Amino acid sequence: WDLTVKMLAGNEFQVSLSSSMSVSELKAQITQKIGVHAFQQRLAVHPSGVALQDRVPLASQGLGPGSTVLLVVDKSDEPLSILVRNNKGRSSTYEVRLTQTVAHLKQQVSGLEGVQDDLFWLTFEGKPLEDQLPLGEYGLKPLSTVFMNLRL
Ligand SMILES: [Os+4]
Repeated sequence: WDLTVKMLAGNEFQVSLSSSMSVSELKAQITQKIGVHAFQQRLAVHPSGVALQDRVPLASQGLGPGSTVLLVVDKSDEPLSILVRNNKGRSSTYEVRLTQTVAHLKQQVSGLEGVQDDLFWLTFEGKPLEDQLPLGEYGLKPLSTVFMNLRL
């Protein structure tokens, strides 16, 4: 549908939802417009003033065509240290930013483990990480442990 995104810091712009129309799709539109990552987006329904449900559909959330949502962007991109456990079980500390991509992390890991980046993939809390997405998308925190998986 046609949705208005009002910023407390900016002005406002429209967006269109074309499919199941979920919270993710919305953020994908925001990113399309201002280039800010999804995980850096803070959204609330206007004027109810309540944050959105990442699981609940926009429809059954008091949002539809002509509705307004409030957006505040998180700028900060301070480095933090995370752990990556290798095949043998040994973990190593990496200094990263939540805005860097999984692919970038892999390159770092690869360079440190002397293993071609294409011979393994990474996982966190059982779910694999996608090369094109930013680390912040998986809720990594200090000393979080990401696992290396050999494509053997
Ligand atoms: Os404004």
